[PDB]
Order: sequence, then structure tokens, then C-alpha cells
Amino acid sequence: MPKRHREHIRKNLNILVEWTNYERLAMECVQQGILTVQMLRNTQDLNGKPFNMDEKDVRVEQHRRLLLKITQRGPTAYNLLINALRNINCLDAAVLLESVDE
Amino acid sequence: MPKRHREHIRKNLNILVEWTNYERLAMECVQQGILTVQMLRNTQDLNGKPFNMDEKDVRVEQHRRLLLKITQRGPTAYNLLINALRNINCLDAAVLLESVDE
Amino acid sequence: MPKRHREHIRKNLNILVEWTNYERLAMECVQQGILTVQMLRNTQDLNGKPFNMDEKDVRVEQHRRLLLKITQRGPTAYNLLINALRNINCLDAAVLLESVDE
Amino acid sequence: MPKRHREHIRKNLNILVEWTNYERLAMECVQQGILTVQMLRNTQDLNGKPFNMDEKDVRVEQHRRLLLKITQRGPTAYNLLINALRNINCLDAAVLLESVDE
Amino acid sequence: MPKRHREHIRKNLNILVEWTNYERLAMECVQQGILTVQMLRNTQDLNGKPFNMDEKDVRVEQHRRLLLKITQRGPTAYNLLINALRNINCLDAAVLLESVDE
Amino acid sequence: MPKRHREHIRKNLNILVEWTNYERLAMECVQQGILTVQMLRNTQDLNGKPFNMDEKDVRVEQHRRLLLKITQRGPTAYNLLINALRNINCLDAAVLLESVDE
Amino acid sequence: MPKRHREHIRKNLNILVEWTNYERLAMECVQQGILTVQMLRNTQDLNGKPFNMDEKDVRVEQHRRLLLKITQRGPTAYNLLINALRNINCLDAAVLLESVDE
Amino acid sequence: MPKRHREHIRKNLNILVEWTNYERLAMECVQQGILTVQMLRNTQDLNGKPFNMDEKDVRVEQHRRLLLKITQRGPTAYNLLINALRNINCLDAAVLLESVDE
Amino acid sequence: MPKRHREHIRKNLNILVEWTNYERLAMECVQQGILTVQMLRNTQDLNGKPFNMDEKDVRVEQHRRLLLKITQRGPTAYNLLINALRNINCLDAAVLLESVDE
Amino acid sequence: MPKRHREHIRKNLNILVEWTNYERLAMECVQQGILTVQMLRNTQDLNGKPFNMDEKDVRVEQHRRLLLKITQRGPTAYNLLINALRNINCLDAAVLLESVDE
Amino acid sequence: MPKRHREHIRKNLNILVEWTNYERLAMECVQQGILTVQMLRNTQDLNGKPFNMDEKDVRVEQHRRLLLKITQRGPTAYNLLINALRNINCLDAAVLLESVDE
Amino acid sequence: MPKRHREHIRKNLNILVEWTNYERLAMECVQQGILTVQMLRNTQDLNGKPFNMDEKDVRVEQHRRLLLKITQRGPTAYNLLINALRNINCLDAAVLLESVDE
Amino acid sequence: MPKRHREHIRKNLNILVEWTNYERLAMECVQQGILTVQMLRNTQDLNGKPFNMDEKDVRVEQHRRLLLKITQRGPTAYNLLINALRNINCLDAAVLLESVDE
Amino acid sequence: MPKRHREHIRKNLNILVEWTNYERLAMECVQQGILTVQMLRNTQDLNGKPFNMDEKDVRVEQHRRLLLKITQRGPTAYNLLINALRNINCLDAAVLLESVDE
Amino acid sequence: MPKRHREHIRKNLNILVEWTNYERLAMECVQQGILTVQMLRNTQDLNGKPFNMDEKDVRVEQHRRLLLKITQRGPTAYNLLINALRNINCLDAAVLLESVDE
Amino acid sequence: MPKRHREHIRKNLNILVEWTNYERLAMECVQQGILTVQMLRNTQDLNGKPFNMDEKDVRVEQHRRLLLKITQRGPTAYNLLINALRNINCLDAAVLLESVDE
Repeated sequence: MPKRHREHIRKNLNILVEWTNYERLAMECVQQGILTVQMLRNTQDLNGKPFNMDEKDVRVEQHRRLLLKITQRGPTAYNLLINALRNINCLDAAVLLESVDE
Repeated sequence: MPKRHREHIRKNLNILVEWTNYERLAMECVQQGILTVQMLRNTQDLNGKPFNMDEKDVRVEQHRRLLLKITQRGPTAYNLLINALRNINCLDAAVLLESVDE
Repeated sequence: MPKRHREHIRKNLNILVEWTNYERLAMECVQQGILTVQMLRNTQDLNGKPFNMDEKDVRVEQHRRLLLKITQRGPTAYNLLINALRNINCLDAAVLLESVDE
Repeated sequence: MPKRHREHIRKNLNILVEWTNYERLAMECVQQGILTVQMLRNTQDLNGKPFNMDEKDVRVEQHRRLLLKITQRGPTAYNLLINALRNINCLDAAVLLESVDE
Repeated sequence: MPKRHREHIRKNLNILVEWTNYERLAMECVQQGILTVQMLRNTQDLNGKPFNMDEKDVRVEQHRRLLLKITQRGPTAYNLLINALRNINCLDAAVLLESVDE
Repeated sequence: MPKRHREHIRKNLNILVEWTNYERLAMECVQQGILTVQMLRNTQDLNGKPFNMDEKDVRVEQHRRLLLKITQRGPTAYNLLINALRNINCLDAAVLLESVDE
Repeated sequence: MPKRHREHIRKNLNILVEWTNYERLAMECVQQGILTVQMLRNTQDLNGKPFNMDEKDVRVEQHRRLLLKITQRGPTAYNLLINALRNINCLDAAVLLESVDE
Repeated sequence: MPKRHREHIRKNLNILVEWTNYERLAMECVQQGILTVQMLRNTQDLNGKPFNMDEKDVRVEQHRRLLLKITQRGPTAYNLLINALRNINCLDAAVLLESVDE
Repeated sequence: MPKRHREHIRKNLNILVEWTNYERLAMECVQQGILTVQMLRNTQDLNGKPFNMDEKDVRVEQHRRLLLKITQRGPTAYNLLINALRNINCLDAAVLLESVDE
Repeated sequence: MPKRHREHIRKNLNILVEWTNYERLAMECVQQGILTVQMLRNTQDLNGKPFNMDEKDVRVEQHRRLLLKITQRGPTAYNLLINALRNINCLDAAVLLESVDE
Repeated sequence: MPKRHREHIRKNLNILVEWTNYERLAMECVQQGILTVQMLRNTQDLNGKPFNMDEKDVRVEQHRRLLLKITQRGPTAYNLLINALRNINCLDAAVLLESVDE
Repeated sequence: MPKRHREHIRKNLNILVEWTNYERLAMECVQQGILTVQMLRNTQDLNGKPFNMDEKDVRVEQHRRLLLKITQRGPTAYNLLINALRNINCLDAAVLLESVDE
Repeated sequence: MPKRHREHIRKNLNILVEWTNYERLAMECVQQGILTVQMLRNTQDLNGKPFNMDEKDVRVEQHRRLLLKITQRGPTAYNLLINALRNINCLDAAVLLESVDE
Repeated sequence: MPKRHREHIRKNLNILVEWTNYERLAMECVQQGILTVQMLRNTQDLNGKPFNMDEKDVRVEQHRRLLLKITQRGPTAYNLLINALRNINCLDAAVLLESVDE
Repeated sequence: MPKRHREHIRKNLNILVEWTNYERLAMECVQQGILTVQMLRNTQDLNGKPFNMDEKDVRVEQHRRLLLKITQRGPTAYNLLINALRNINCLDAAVLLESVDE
Repeated sequence: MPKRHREHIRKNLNILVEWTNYERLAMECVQQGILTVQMLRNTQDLNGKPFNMDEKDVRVEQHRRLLLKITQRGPTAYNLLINALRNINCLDAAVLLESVDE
């Protein structure tokens, strides 16, 4: 997708990784029409070293690894994520991801 | 300031009211070169009825009343708030408030 | 989607209703990112009178009711159905549905 | 005949080899004003090795060898085959062979 | 077909009705891809009154009724008749029917 | 005379050599204002070897040698022959010789 | 034929009626490809009253009636008469009839 | 005088040498305002050898030598001779000499 | 002839009537190709009353009546009279009649 | 004076030397405003040899020598001589000398 | 003659009437080619009343009446008088009468 | 002053030296606003040799030497002299000196 | 800020350092939204040698060091200082600092 | 003088009334080439009521009345006052009065 | 003379009436080529009432009446007076009267 | 000041040095706003040698040295001197110094 889009979710990868539940997001995004049993695996999992890292901080990394792969996708990725998140019921981040346009 | 700016802080008045401490913001914003002992009073305080409302929810309203008045201000209001927040050390919202441009 | 597309699946609604398994199609199309537990219900089911009609001829009607709703959809509907059918492994109808273009 | 025509019957040589009876087609096509006692012989027959191949699969090959020779013909070949097939009463393939135009 | 064609076979309906055998023509023309069991019937037969007319003169009328119906046909009718007659082996009339062009 | 004229009587030298009596033609053509006691002699006669050839086939050759010399003539040759033949009462060949024009 | 031609043979109808023998002319002109057993009759004969007129003067009138009818004819009439007279061996009048041109 | 004039009396030197009396012409032409006692002498006389030639044929030569000298003259020679001959009362040659014009 | 010519011989009708002998002129002018036994009569003679007039003065009048009629003539009249007078050997008046030109 | 003037009196030096009395001219011309006791002397006299010449012919020469000197003069010479001669009462030469103009 | 000429001799009629002898002028001017026995009479004489006037003053008036008549004359009058006076040997007035030009 | 002025008084230095008294002129010209006790001295006097010359002829020379010096002067010299002379009461020379203009 | 601004406060650094109290200015300017605990320190303090300098003259130097740093600032520096001074209640210098514009 | 000048000394009438001694100014300004014993009187004096006003405040008013009258003056008034003040040795106000330009 | 000249001697009629002696001027100006025994009288004298006026003041008036009349004169009046005064040896007023030009 | 100004007071330095009292001028000119205790000293005094020169002639030199220095001055020098002299009450020289303009 465009340049001004990757930069968006890039810097704002914290708010989006915070307000949306990840279970409710991952299982839905794959579910949405984007990634697959393979993609979400590699995204949801990590390098393996992350084990050094305490519990609080692995789910957040995961969730942060998600949007990076979603951004990876085809140009709808915006229109895909905005809707998926419209359903996750994280409207306050759907705005975040959409308002930069218009 | 411009139209596309009021709409920004308008819809995204939750993220900004969340990540930035309000004490550290109010006492700094007034401190910044914007509002005054009078402004911040009327903003920090509310109608009076808010008393019906429990503790959790009055500080959040307050903080949400702040950005509305900041938005009220002169066209720097952007460049004012982005910096004030650069100091509040809520960088993850300074981005939010800035990234919509560029 | 375009006019020359509805006419396509319209007249050629027999070949497409024949070569593709319906189970493998319905459960996949809904699955694909098109219709929903509601859509496929109303499509997979019929008016109710169809009961007059013998077994051979209700599944064929069903399957024929599917493509009509798929055609109903947004302009990808082509690009959606061509791929869904690329997976159903009814390539000899994916061609049918695609070859009219190019 | 044109390029976009050979490609048509080429990829869609299965549907056309399926829905139309071959007897009713061969004896009619030659009969139609296309091939001859010589053509249809060489088309209806094959290399000779096809003997390795079981019954189901030789008539289908034959029938598939027909359209290839029909395609071989002069530019009417379309308008010839569409009509011949209009008579074979395989309308659902006459459509197939025609609908790509218009 | 064109005007200058009907006039041709019109005035020159004697030479063409003379040099070509009619059996070898009728059974071939129908055979050719022009008329049908119905056409050739009505052409080969006549009003019924022709009975007044002696044998010599009914076959000639018949044969003369043929070219009139052939002329009746679609614009190939020229290119159809020239070839059919190329086979009847009445080359000396195929010339007649062709030479007016070029 | 023109090119498209020699080609005419050339290929159609059979019909014209058939329908018109030769006596009634030769004695009239010379008579017409074309050839002379010398021309018609050399045309009506032949090389001398023609003797190998049976009766049926010498008069036909003769008659066929006539039109070749008539064609030889000045540009009226058309308008000359068409009229001469209008008198020979071989109208069905006068047409032949004329209809190629107009 | 043209105007300046009728005027020619008109005024110079004496020289032409004098130098050319009439027998050798009449029997040749008709013979030439101009008039007919009917024309030459009416020309060679006269009204009937000419009987008042002596022998010398009826043949001269006749001969003078000839050129008038020859002039009557089609535009070759010049080119016809000049040649006919080239044969009559009245060259000294063929010149007369030709020299006015060129 | 012009070219097309010398050619006239040149070829038509017989008719003019025939119809006009020579006495009535010579004695008048000189008389007319053209030649002189010297000219007409040399014209009326000849080389001297003409003696070989019989009577009929010397006066005709003479008379034929006249028009040649008249033609020799100045451009009126036409308008001179036409009038002189208008008087000689050989009108039927005055026409001859004039009609080529107009 | 032109205007400036009549005026010439008009005023200068004395010199011309003086230097040229009249016998040698009259008998020559008529002789020249101008007037006739009739003209010269009426010119050479006079009204009849001239009888009142003595001898000296009638020949002079006559001679003066001549040039008036010569002037009367066709446009050569100049070129006619100049030459006639060139012969009369009245050169000193031929000059007179010519010199006004050039 | 002009060229066409010297030529005039030049060729017409006879008429002018004839009709005008010389006494009445010389004594008047000098008298007129042209020549002088010196000019007229040399003109009226001659070379001296003229003595060979008889009386008739010396006065005529003299008189002829006059006009030559008058012509010699300034451009009026025309307008001078025409008037002088208008007085000499040789009007019939004043015309001569004038009429060439106009 | 021109205007600027009459004005000249008009105002300067004293100098010119003074320096030139009148006898030597009158008898010369008439003599010159201007006036006549009649003109000079009427100029040289006067009204008749001049008798009142003494001798000195009548010759001066006379002489003054001369130039007035000379001025009266044709346009040479200048070129006439300048020369006449060039001879009278009144050069000092010839200058007067000429110098106004150039 | 101009050229055409010096030439004037130059040639006409006699009339002007005659009609105007010199005393009345010299004593006035100097008096006028032109020359001076020095100028008029050298003008009124002469070389000294003039003594050879008799009385009549020295005053005239003097007076003639005056106008030469007056002419010598500035461009008014005309307008100066014309007026000075208008006073000297030699009007008949004031005219002389003025009339050449206008 | 602009050039014509630095020159302003530069030359007029005395009036501005005089009329505005420094305490009321420093503590307000820093307070205003310009300098900081660091800036005002280095400005309010000096090199250290200033100790040679008596009391009167160090506060004045200080105050004079202030405006130099204020001038140092961003282009508002004008609009900043004019307002800060509008509050210091040194209006008579706010004018000074503003009036140079407009 | 210009508008932007009156406004200058108008608002900045305090600084200028402060830094320049008035004695040293008044006695110099009048002295300068501006006002007069009359002007400075009316300026230096006041309405008369000023008596209500204490000593401090009358000299200041006076001095303030001065510049108002100086401003009143002709357009040099600037260039006059700037120099006068250059001498008063109030350079720090000469700047004030000048710096607004340039 | 011009306007800017009358104004000159008008206002500067004192200096000119002062520096130039009047005797030496009057007797010279009249003498110069300007006024006359009549002019200078009326100028040098006055109305008659001037008698009221003492001696000092009548000569000055006189002298002042002079230049007024000199100014009255023709356009040289400048060039006349400047020179006259160049001689009066009042150079310091000749300058006055001249310097206004150039 | 301009060129045409220095030349003015230059040549007319006598009239101006005469009519204006010097005391009343010097003490006023310096007084005027031009020179100074230094200028007027050096102008009012001289080289020192002037002592050779008698009293009458030193004050005049002085006064003449003044205008030279006044001329020296800035371009008003005209407008300065004209007014200063308007006060000196030497109006008759103020005119002198002004009238050269306008």
C-alpha cells in the first residue's frame, strides 16, 4: 500500500497494539481475509529468544508483530484493518487508523 | 487553527486524554504559554453536576475538557500542544497529534 | 460489478453450478470473505415450495442460487469467485469465469 | 479466425467436449459444411497408440480432437460451430462459445 | 446479396440451367450448405399446373427455379454457387457465374 | 478493345461457340462490317492438321476461331458482336457478351 | 454528327454527287454498314413526280439524295463516308469530305 | 497566307481546276488585282517539255498552275480568289475554297 | 478607313488634284482594283450644272471628285491610293498621302 | 525642333517650294522673326556653281534652300512657318505643313 | 504671362521708361515680332487730352505706355522684351527685367 | 545675407547708384544704424588713384562703393537699405531693391 | 527575525533598558515563553569582570543584555517582546518597539 | 510633513520630552531656523490654567508642547529636529526620531 | 518682444535706472536706432504734474520712463538695449539685462 | 546648487554687493541658518594683504566675499538668500536674485 500508510501504523504501533485485544484481533484478522495458519503462526510466534522476556512483554510484542504483517499486505490492508478493527470493537483505534486520511 | 485539526483531536480525544498525565499536562499547558489561571480553572473544573459522576470518570472528563480548550486556541495550538506533550513525555501521543500531518 | 459480468455468470450459471461441488463451494465462499451465516442461509435455503421438487433438483437450484448472490456482491465478486474456485479445484470453471476477460 | 477465439475453445475444450454428444456432433459438423470424410477420419481416429488408453478416455480425446480441427477452420468457424451446436441441442455450450463475444 | 448479382443469374438463367445437370446440382446444393428438404422440395416441385407442360420442359423449369432460390440466399450465394458448380463439374458455367466479377 | 473484354470472350468462348449457329454467324459477321473474304477464310479454315480431328470437332473449333478474331478487332468489337448476335437470334449469348458490363 | 459536318456535305453536295459513280456508291454504302434495302430504296427512289424530270437529272438528284441520308446517320457518318469513298476510288472527293477537318 | 490554306487548294487543286473555266479565270485573276502580264505568262505557259503532252492535258495543267501561283500570293489570296471565283460564276468552287473556314 | 485619313485627303485635296494627271489616274484607279465603270462615271461626270463652269475648272473638279470617292472606299484606300499614285509617277504626292503616317 | 518635323518639310520640300511665292516668302520670313540679312543672303544665294544651272532652276533651288534653313531653326520653326505662310496666302501649304500634326 | 511678371514691369515702369531710348525701342519692338503699325500707333499716341501736358512729359508717358502693351503680350513677352532691350543696348534695364527671375 | 541678394544689388548697382542722392544717402545710412565714421570714410573715399578720374566719375564710384559695403552687412541689410531708401525718397529704387522678393 | 528589527532594539537599547523595570521584565520574559533558567542566568549574569563596575552600572548592563538575547530569538521575538512589555506596563516602550512598523 | 512622521513623534512624545533638556532645546530650536519669539512663546507658555498643575508637570507639558509645534512645521521638520537634537546631545532620541526611517 | 522680457526690465527697472547715466543713455538710445525726437520727448518729459516732485526724483522717473518705452519696442529691443548699454559702459546692467537668458 | 545659479550671483555680484547693507546682511545670514562664527569670520575677513586697499574698497570686497560663500552652500542657497534678503529689505535685489527663474 502507499508510503504515508506504513509510516502511520509504524509510529502509531503502540496505540493500536494497546487498545485492541490480540486474541480478538489475531483470530479475526486471519479470519478476516488476510493472513493464514502459516502467517499468523510466524507473527504470533517470534524468534524464540523472546523467552528472555517476561510475560507482560511478549504478548505486546506479538500484537506489535501483527500490525507489521498486516501493513505488509495488499493495498486494502488499510481498508481491511479498519474494518476488522471496526468489529474488534476498538473503534478508538479504527479512528486512529482512518483519521489520518480524509 | 485549520479544520482538519479540530477533527483530529476531536475523534482522537481519548488516546490523548489517556496517555498524558493530566497534572503534568495542565500545570504545564497553562505553564506552556496558552491558557491562564482563569482558563484552566474553568477547564479543570466542570459544570458542577459532574458530581453525580464517580471519581474514575471526572479526571478523564477534565483531561478531555483540556484538549478541547487547547484546540480552541490560536493556530499554533498544534505546534504548541505537540511540544508541550513532547515535554510531558507522552511522545506516543505527540506522534498521534503530529503524524496526521507531513 | 460491471454489466458484461452479470450476463456471464447468468447464462453460464449451469456449467458453474455443475463442475464445482457445492459443499466445497458454499462453506468456502462464505469462508472466502463474501457472504455470512445469514446470506448463505437464505441462498442455500429456498422459498420453501421447492419441496415439490425432487432431491436431484434442489441441490442444483441451491448451487444455482449461490452464484446469483455472489454476482450480487461488490466488484471484486469476479476476482473473489475466480480465486475461491481456484481453490475449490474447479479450475475448468475458473477458466470459464475468467476467460471472457483478457 | 482471430486469436481471442483459439484461446477460447482452447482452455474451454473440456466443457465443450463434455456437454455435446460426439456422434451427434461429428456426423453433424462434417454434415454442417466444414470437414470431410478425410478430416473427420483423422480427427475421430487418433495416433494409434491411444490404445493404451481405456475406453472412457478415447471418445473424450476424440471429441477433444474435433473442436481443435474446427478451430482450425476458416473464420466462420465460430459462426459455424455456434450454429452446429445450436442444433446438437447443447445450447449450454453454444452460450459458452458465443458469450465471450458481445 | 448485391444487385448486380441477381441481374446476372437472372438474364443468364438459361446457360446455367442448361450446362449443369440438375440431379447433380439439386442433391448437391441442398447438400452444399444452402437449402433444405423443405426448400428444394418447393423448388424442385412447382405450382402443380406445370402438368400441362410436357416432359422436356418441366425439368428445365425446375432447374431454372433452383438458381432463383439460390440467388435468394445469403450473400455468399455467389461464393456458394460458384463452388458447388465447381464440383458439379460445370466449370464452363462456374466461369459464367464468376467472370462478371474481377 | 479493353482488357476485361478479351478475358470475357476468352473464358466464355464455349457458350458463345455453342448457342450461335456458325453459318448464320460467319456469313453475317463478315457481312456485319468486320472481317473479309480473307479473314473469314483463315478463321473458318484452320492449320490443316485439324484433319486428324473428327467432324463433330472441327466446326466447333472453327466457330471458336471466329470469336478470337472478332475479339481481335477494333474497340467496337464488343458493340459489333453484341449486335451481330442480336440478329443471329442468339439473344441468350448477346446477354452473355453484354451483361458483364453495366 | 456535328453541325460543321452537315454544312459541309450540304453546300458541297454537288462535287460529291459528281465525282463518285452512284452505282458504285449506293451498292457500296448500303454495303458499307450504313443504310438498308429500305433506306437506299427510298433514297434511290424519289417522290414520284421527278418523272417530269429528264433522264440526265434524276440520277443526279438520286445521288444527291444519298449523301443527305448518309449525313443523316450516326456520328461516324463522316468516318464511314470517307472510307466508303476511299474505296469507290473517288479520292478527289474523299479529300473534299476530309480536308475541312485537320 | 496561313498554312491550312495552302493545304486546302493543294489537295483540292482538281475540283478547282475543273469547275472554273480557265480563260474566264486567268484573264480575270490577272484582271482581279493579283498577277501581271509576266506572272500569268509564266503560269499559263509551262516548262516547254509539256509538248509531249496531248491537248486535253495541257490546259488542265495550266489551270492547275494558276491556283498554285494564286496561293503564292499575299494573305488576301483567299479573299481574292473567293471573290474572283464568285464572278467566274463557279460558285460551287467558291464554296469549296471558302467552306473550309467558318 | 480611319478619321485622321479622310481629313488628310480632305484638306490636301488640292495638291493631290494638281500633281497627278487625271487620265493617268482615273483610268488606273478604276484599273487599280477600286471603283468601276459605274463609279468612275459618276465621279468623272458631275451634276450637269458644272456646264456653267469653264474648261479649266471642270477637269480640276472631276479630279477633285475622284479622291473623294477613293477616300470613300475600304480601309486599304490609303494603301490602295499610295500605290496607284506610286505608279502614276506622282511620287511627290504619294509622299504627301503617306508622310502623315509613320 | 522634333524629328518627325524635319522629315516632313524634307520630303515635302517640293510642294512647299512650289505653291508659295519666294519673294513674298523670303522677304517675309526674315521679316517674320527668324533669319537675318546674313542668313537669307547665304540661303537666297548658293554655292556659286549653280550658274551652270538655267534660270528656271535656280529660284526653285533657292526657295528649296529656304525651308531647309527654316527647319534649321528653333522649335517654333513649325509654328513660325505655319503663320508666315498663313500670311504669304499659301494656305494650301500651311495646311500641308500643319495637317501632319493634330 | 505670369502674375509676378506684370507686377515687375508695373512698379519698375520708371527705370525701364528711363534708361531705354524710345525711338530705338518702339521702332525695334514693333520690329521685334510683337506689336504692329496699329498697336504701336495707339501706344505711341495717347488719349488726345495729353496735350495739356508739356513736352517733357508726353514722350515719357508714351514710353511708359509701351511696356504696358508689351506686358500685355504673350508669355514670351518677358523673353521678347529682354532680348529686344539686349539690342537697344540698355543692358542695365535688361538686367532689371531679368534679374527678378533666376 | 542670402546669395540671391548680393547678386541683386550687384548687377543693379547702377540704378541704385543713380536715382538716390549720395549725400542724402551716405549721411543717412551711417545715420541709419549700419556703418560708422570709419566705414563710410573708407567707402566714401577710395584707393587714391581715382584722382586720375574726372569729377563726374568719382561721386558715382563712391556711391557705387556704398551699396557694396551695405550689402556687406548683416542680414537685415536688405530690410535696412529698403527703409533707409524709403526715407531718401528714392522710392523708385526701394521698389527695385524690394520687388525681387515677394 | 528580520534585519530592520535587530537594528531597532540595537540603537534603541537605551530607552528600552531604561523605562522597563528589569525584575518585572526578566522574571516575566523567561516567564513569557522565551528564555529559560539557563538563558536568563547567563544574560542576568555577565562575564565576571563587570565587578570592576559600580552598582549603578551593572543592572543597566544586565537589562541591556536581556533585549540582546530577546532579539536573539525566533521571529515572534518582536510580537513576544511587545506583549511582554505591554504587561510590564512600560507602554511607552512597547510603542517604541512597535511604532517602527505599521 | 508625511503622515507616518506625525504619528511617530505623537506616540513617542514622552521619550523625546524626557531625554532632551528643554532649555537647551527651546533656545536652540528657535535658534535652529524653525519657530520665533512668537511661536516659542505660545509653545513655552500654555493656556494659563496649567497653574493648577504642580511644578514637576508644567515643564514636561511645555517640552511636550514643543515637539507638537515642531511637527507642525515644514517637511524638513524631521531633518530639522534630528539635527537640532544631534546638537542638544540627546543622540539617544535623535536615533529614536530617525530610526523609524531607513 | 516675449513676455519673460517685459517682466524682466519691469521688476528690475530700478537697477537699470540707477547704474546707467540717463543723458548718456537717452541721447544714445534715440541715437541707437530706436525712438525719435518725438518718442524721447514724451518719454524724457512726463505728464506735467511731476512738478510737485523734487529734483532728485524727476530724472529718476524719466530714466525709468525710458526703459518702459524701450521695452515697448520691437523684438530686438533686448538685443538693442543690451548693446546700447554695452556702450553706455554700464556693463554691470548689460549683464543684468542679458543674464536672465542663456 | 545648480550651474545657472552660480553664474547668476557671479556676474551680478556687484548689484547684490551694493544694494544690501552688509552688517544687516552678514549678521543675518549667519543668523539665517547658513554659515557660522567660523565661516563669516573667514568671509568677513580676507587674506590680510587687503590692507593695501583703502577703506572704501574693503567692505565692498567683504560683502562680495559673502555671496560667494552663500553660493557655496547647499541647494537652498537660492531659497535661503532670497528670503534673508527679503528681510534685509533689499527687495530690489531679492528680485534680482529670483527673477532669473520663473
